[PDB]
Amino acid sequence: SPNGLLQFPFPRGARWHVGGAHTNTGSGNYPMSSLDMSLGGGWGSNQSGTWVSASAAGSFKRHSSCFAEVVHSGGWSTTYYHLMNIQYNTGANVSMNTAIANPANTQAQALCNGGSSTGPHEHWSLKQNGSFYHLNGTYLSGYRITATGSSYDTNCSRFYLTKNGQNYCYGYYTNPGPN
Ligand SMILES: [Cl-]
Ligand SMILES: [Zn+2]
Repeated sequence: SPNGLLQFPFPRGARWHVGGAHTNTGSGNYPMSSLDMSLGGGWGSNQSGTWVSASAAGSFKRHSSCFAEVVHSGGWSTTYYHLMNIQYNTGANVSMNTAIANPANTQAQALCNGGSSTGPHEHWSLKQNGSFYHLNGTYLSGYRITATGSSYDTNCSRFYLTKNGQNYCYGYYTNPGPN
């Protein structure tokens, strides 16, 4: 995703935790399409005010009660997994920063289509032409992503976000919007 196309998939102005890039399944080192993002709280916590947000405007796909996709321009799409309280149905037009769901606050709901999770979060992925895309060299909220390690690697020489020449390791990020 080129610089300016996508914002972080959480509210503009909010400050959420961003983990290391990983493949969709969490094993291997390619394509590292995915990032886990959360605000806080474990299983059972109140996530009803924690709003997973559309990375860009596009067309909504509600795959299940825990899994959504937004189809953007240019063959790009973003996907959002481990959800509850999805706010749109398939075919809806959503905007950049539209609140689309909460992170599922129970494991059974978070894993409604399989997988594993240690706690409430969104598993966000970038796709191009319907295939998982490798995040190295892509942009998110104006940060250039470097991802050259294995899944979930947070070593700050192999996973970091770069903006205005400064590198930033994994951790909490305030969402400025797409730039
Ligand atoms: Cl709708
Ligand atoms: Zn994940």
